[PDB]
Amino acid sequence: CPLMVKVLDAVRGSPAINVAVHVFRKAADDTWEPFASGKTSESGELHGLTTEEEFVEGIYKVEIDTKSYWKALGISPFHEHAEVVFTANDSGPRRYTIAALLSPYSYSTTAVVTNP
Amino acid sequence: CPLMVKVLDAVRGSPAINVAVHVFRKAADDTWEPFASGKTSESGELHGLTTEEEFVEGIYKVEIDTKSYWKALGISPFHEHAEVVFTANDSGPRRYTIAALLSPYSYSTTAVVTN
Amino acid sequence: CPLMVKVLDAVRGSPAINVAVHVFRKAADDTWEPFASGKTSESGELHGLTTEEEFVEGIYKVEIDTKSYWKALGISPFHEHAEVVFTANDSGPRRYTIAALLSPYSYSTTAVVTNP
Amino acid sequence: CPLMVKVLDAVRGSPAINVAVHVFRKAADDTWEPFASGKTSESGELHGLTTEEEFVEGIYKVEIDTKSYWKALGISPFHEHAEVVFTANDSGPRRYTIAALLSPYSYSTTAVVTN
Ligand SMILES: O=c1cc(-c2ccc(O)cc2)oc2cc(O)cc(O)c12
Ligand SMILES: O=c1cc(-c2ccc(O)cc2)oc2cc(O)cc(O)c12
Repeated sequence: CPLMVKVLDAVRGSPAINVAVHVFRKAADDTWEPFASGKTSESGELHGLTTEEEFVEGIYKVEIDTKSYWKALGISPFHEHAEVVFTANDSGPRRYTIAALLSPYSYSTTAVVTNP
Repeated sequence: CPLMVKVLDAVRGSPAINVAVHVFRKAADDTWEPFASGKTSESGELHGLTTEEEFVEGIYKVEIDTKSYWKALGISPFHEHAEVVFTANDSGPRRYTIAALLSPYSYSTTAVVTN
Repeated sequence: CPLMVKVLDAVRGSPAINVAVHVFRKAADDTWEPFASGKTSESGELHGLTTEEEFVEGIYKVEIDTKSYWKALGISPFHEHAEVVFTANDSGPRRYTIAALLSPYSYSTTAVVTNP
Repeated sequence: CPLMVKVLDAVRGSPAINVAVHVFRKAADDTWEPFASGKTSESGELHGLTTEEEFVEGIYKVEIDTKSYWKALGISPFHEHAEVVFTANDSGPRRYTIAALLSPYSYSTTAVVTN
């Protein structure tokens, strides 16, 4: 699959499990349209969001619901969510891994982009 | 200075200078409305965005134009920008520093909330 | 395997390939003794460093040769290496993933620690 | 101030205060020898470690006692410490800030090298 999301908890040193993830694609009229969504699994990974056919060129937004994650663990975090916005498939189809590393007052995001 | 933004460059090991920063506040119709903006100085810092009277509780977005920065350096970037979204709450501490550390395919952001 | 190392390049958005990794274990006399070593593969991962039998409790050091990596890419980086030092297996055997995310003047390291 | 260390806490969103920091210089027999040390202030900063005359080219280690910090907060940490090792070179810029951002199972360190 062309798009995968992986989330890690920097406080517990574990995958961040059951984290909600919403993906949007920028429409011709410049609005964000719902593209796909899901929950991270026991391994902190979210697979199967889309397909090579559906994941065309465009600007995508991946919004990770970090706030609900921390609140379920009893922590009141700083951020409302982590939001990753990028142009995809601009030089042909690629595989994208979006990784986020979460702490209550900080997060980091990296993309690993490989060929098919 | 209730809100300061600081940007660092992980490739060159330097302040990220002349980086455009826009700040928005969530309006009651769920739309982002522009609030403040500027460009980081030679020290990679952006001071004077707002004041204590203006910076009321609310949900705020800080959008950092990382793509233009990397473009000025001739390095292909992954992200369109870095967007930091948070609720400002009064009972907590009085000053917010939003720090971001930039790489072409990665960024990290941290809030340092004091006083 | 109980210990795995994963290295990512934050400039190219790719796994960091052929990165040298040296693992040491603190001896009774407080010196660092050579424990294991290897190179990251095409996926930026290094598997097979040790075994459940050999990976006993102790203080371990994982030294990642980031400087040779950047220099081979034409970059003169800040750090000599990235060095991760931790107590392992103190409450029984665990699986450790040591991940490092590399930029020329910055790096981050995280541990994902799971049960067998 | 040729060398400054700054430490931030990613769990609390605050300067990491009272954190012990030791600095070593590689000696010709490959051994680390103590050079300077201190504890971070209320702003999470450690100033005055060395001087321009003393801080000659060499290989240096900055060891940050992150484990004691997390222990004082009652949070189980993964690392024994954070160890930042670098070559100081004169032709480059004149001032080094070693910044570290701490979480219990993760840290990041960046060098900001200016003037
Ligand atoms: O030099 C600084 C570095 C950082 C920083 C920014 C991002 C990181 O991942 C780690 C540290 O934050 C800061 C926050 C401040 O309020 C002031 C700083 O100098 C810094
Ligand atoms: O792609 C990955 C990226 C990371 C990672 C490493 C460092 C960061 O600051 C953020 C994410 O950890 C990982 C850990 C794994 O076990 C597997 C991964 O693919 C990743």
